[PDB]
Amino acid sequence: PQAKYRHDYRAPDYQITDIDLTFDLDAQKTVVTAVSQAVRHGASDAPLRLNGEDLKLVSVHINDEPWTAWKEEEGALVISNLPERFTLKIINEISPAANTALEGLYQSGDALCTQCEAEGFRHITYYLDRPDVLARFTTKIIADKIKYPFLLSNGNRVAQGELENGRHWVQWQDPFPKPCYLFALVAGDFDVLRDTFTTRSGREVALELYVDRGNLDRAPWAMTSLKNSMKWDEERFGLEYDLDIYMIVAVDFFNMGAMENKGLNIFNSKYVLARTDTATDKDYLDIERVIGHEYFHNWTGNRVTCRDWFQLSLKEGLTVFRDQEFSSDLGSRAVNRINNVRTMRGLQFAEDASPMAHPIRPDMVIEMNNFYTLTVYEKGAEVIRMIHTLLGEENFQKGMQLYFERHDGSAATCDDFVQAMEDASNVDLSHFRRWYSQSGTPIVTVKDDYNPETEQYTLTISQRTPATPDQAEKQPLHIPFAIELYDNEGKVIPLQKGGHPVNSVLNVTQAEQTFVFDNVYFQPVPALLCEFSAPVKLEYKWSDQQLTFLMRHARNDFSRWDAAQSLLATYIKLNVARHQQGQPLSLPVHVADAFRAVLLDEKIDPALAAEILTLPSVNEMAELFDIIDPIAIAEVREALTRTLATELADELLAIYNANYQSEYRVEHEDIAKRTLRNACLRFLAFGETHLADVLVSKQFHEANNMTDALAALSAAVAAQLPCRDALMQEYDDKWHQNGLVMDKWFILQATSPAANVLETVRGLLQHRSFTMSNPNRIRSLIGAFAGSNPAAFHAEDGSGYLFLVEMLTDLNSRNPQVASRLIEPLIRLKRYDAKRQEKMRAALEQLKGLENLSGDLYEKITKALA
Ligand code: NA
Ligand code: NA
Ligand code: NA
Ligand code: NA
Ligand code: NA
Ligand code: NA
Ligand code: NA
Ligand code: NA
Ligand code: NA
Ligand code: NA
Ligand code: NA
Ligand code: NA
Ligand code: NA
Ligand code: NA
Ligand code: NA
Ligand SMILES: [Zn+2]
Repeated sequence: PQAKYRHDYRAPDYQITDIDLTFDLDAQKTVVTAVSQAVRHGASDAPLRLNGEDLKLVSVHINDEPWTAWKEEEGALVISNLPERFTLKIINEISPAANTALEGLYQSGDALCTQCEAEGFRHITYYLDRPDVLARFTTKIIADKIKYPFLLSNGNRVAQGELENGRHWVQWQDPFPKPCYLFALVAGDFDVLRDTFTTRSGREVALELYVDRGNLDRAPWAMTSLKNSMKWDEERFGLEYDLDIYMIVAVDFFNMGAMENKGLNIFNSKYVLARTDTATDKDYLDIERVIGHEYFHNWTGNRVTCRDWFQLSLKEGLTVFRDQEFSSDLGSRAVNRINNVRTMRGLQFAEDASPMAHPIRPDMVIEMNNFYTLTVYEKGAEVIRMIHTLLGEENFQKGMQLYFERHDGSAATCDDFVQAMEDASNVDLSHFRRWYSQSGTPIVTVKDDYNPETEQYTLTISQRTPATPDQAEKQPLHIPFAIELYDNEGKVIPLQKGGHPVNSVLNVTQAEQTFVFDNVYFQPVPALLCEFSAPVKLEYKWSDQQLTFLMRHARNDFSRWDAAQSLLATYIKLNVARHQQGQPLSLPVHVADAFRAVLLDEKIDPALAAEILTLPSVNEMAELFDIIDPIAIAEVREALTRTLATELADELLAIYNANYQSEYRVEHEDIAKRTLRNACLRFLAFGETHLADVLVSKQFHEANNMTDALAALSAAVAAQLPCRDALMQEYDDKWHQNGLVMDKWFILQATSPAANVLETVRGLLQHRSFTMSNPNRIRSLIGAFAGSNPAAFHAEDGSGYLFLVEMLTDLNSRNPQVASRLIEPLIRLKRYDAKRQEKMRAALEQLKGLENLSGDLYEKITKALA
């Protein structure tokens, strides 16, 4: 399988302007008729090269003439000797029931549905399956009326009819030209939640949520969030919906989270279905996020699309930015920012230090489905946020306006977006563009000097990015470096120099530079990289007292949290080294006291307190180290939890009790209180056994919502409490018929600290609620084990790697996209000790030799074994 390269982009030899599709739908054999209106733009002698995968070609006509000048080749139909303008008619067959990869047209339970992004439409017919070919679609669907009473495609219904033998048909038209990755089709029997939204200018939009029969009780929150999304996009970005109907279909079998197909979004059920006894607060807020995200794509992705797939972050970074801004505006901005930073530093930084490292705009791709990444998405969004930091809101919105004015109705590039922002704002982004081309995480080193004779404070700031396996050359970036300086009372020191104010966003553009601030009348405590102003590692020699001071005084809630993270990092590192020497946890009394103070501070937002009291995950901990010791990390996380639980026992119980809420509401103040209460419960679970068991068991049994029930259950597992097995059985017996709810339980089993976790996980391959055919179940049991229990995955006997190999041997053939997600923990081998590397390498070599190795896995394995 051959790499493709961004620098090889060339405009297509042929365009398609209009396509009329007919589907004679059947699970075993679907017949597709595609009539495309084509226009030659290249040389007269160039053939039309269509993409196609696993299609049974029935016929090829050009202007209704059966065509002889064609040939099928690997992945392609190559059609020669064409006129400059013509009608192409292709008839082909496909088999949805055989489609275990869930790409193209496939079966989800009894429904038929599609996934076309990135390159799935070529599994449906022979086409120009590239996103700079935009065509007006019309779609006729013919099927059995009893099995498929709802026949859905993009746009509006233009025709309908009934046929002999129990078949019927519906034809759809979408006026907006689209790339084929935005085509969708759905056929099935659903319950439908129907509502309306009226846009600011008065356009009435029919809203329709399709869910499996019996799931209407779980639909209203996703509908609410849809309307919230539409209102917010009007208020914040001035964007309205552009069609007459907005359809969302929730399907149980889905690889990609959710999908923005124009007017017909298809969602994994996990990001639609919620009710208070099935879904947690985090599920609610994830529904909200993802509903918003797909909606936001209507403009940032659909009305302006991608010229080629190397521009994926043009839509994904921008739309993740939008979903964050939506969440943050409606909910707690500090909690959203904190959690997005946790993702960046724990999960994305790890990718940027891996063999799969790439810039947000990749240069080389073998399988484009491998590049729906933390980098393209989350780092993409940090890059858009840097633009927002550099420009400010008003100028950033001016750039959005210019981007749409220039590019509405077209496929554009990352560079086009940057140019719009630059031209609308007058801010120079020439240097800033390097963020699109350079991979790896920059390291920003800061040293300071206070000169009491001159009352000047000097920051000396250096940057470097280490080489990555994909790029040997690195250069300095344009790093927006936000600061704030605090005097000894906790008040902000005005930034100025030579009599003029200095912006608090420093432009760190060189390998090394100094910034001098005048009229600094007290030695400052600095808050550095405020609100994570650039996606960088920060190296500053903090004293503990500077950090506890920020925890008390910093103006932005994020900075209080970040200071606590910096304070904890020192002691996480200390204690991992101690663990490797067989020594127990050591923690200064003054560090425990800082967290006691957070517990007892009445003035702190409980949302913020909860996050300060949520320890970094094992993934976030790993990124503090060059060589990861996953057992030490897991054991130190536990020991730290236990030490704090002992030292803060009375305070934790008092705050736990103070935040009791008898009514359950999905409201942000209530969510905040519950997150704080359940943060205290995590530590309390690690108190004296008798107290902890009673407290946890009682919360599980008295809970009136799944947030509280799951928090108790998770604490029974994490602390190995006496009540654990009984509560886990109770949950299984109550919820085994509900896969989304059982996913939470598979995750707890997979992440259990119990010594026999792998045996349990293997046994759960036969569980009544588990199936290898469902990506959510795979993710929740197998994925959670490999990715979220690195201590067990990395068991010294190598048993974790052997288990993953067996699962991957199945999934390579069944569903390569899911396989490729799951291999990620194995490709991190160079971060581990030599003996682990040797076992991981042996595992990778075994997979390398699989018969019919997927391109998806090939790309990752070859990078890892290099
Ligand atoms: Na047409
Ligand atoms: Na072919
Ligand atoms: Na076109
Ligand atoms: Na899109
Ligand atoms: Na807010
Ligand atoms: Na491919
Ligand atoms: Na593929
Ligand atoms: Na410029
Ligand atoms: Na200093
Ligand atoms: Na200092
Ligand atoms: Na430091
Ligand atoms: Na990590
Ligand atoms: Na301990
Ligand atoms: Na099963
Ligand atoms: Na991991
Ligand atoms: Zn997206």
